[PDB]
Amino acid sequence: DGPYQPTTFTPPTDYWILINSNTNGVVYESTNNSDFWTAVIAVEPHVNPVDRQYNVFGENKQFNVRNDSDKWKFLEMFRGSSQNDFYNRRTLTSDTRLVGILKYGGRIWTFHGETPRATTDSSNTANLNGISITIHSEFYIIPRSQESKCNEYINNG
Repeated sequence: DGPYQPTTFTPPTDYWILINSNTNGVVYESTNNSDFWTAVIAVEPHVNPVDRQYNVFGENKQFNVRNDSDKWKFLEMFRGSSQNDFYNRRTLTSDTRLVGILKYGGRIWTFHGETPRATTDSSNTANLNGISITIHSEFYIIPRSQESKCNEYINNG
């Protein structure tokens, strides 16, 4: 199901959005503008610590990023309110360059840790239905029931 072109939309619940990251910089921005902000930054293999400027949620933010590994690093930058600083809540370390997000059961699910054993983690929100996403790369959509397939793709391509 896809690829779909980069766009902004409100994901329906119960579908994995699988994003084929094709450059460094911002992969997706997701917010409900109340208690949930996540931006994922892609950091290429083998770069020293650098202060890079990223356009996240309509603001230029300076993030210190680094990657000493042969894999891409997809940093989840999270804040729980509009006036809080972003922090690197989770990282996905990946040779596949695939990033996943799911709305299900009052929660946002993503993949974190290091391929080929990246696993799902959940963030709670009081407004799941209000979460929309701006996706910067081509993406695919997999039904939650096919998560076994989604895990496979995240971890093996």
